[PDB]
Amino acid sequence: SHPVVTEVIIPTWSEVEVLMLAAAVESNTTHPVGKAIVKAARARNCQTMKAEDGTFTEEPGSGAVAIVNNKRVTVGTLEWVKRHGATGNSLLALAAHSVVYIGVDNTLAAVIRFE
Ligand SMILES: [N+]
Repeated sequence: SHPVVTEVIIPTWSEVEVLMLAAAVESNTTHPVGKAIVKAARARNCQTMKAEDGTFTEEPGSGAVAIVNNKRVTVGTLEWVKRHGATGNSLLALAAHSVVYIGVDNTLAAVIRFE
């Protein structure tokens, strides 16, 4: 019903950094999963990372991407983040079992689980 971030799994970026990078991509989304990332990532005490103007790109049902502080940050299916250059990690998927995957440049950075 109401998606909430429950777990951030990391295989370098911390759990909170992954949330903040993904939220920068997802900042203006109306999609409930993206809004859940944004909510979880709010940090009133931090200099908010922002996507570069005009770089947000999305293919509905597959994922989104933007440049955040000079990094290509992807948020979406495993196929989406691999297509954008991340190398796979079978353990990350197994550790996770909705879910989204996070790529940062050529790195598969994280998986986020929602309940
Ligand atoms: N970061």
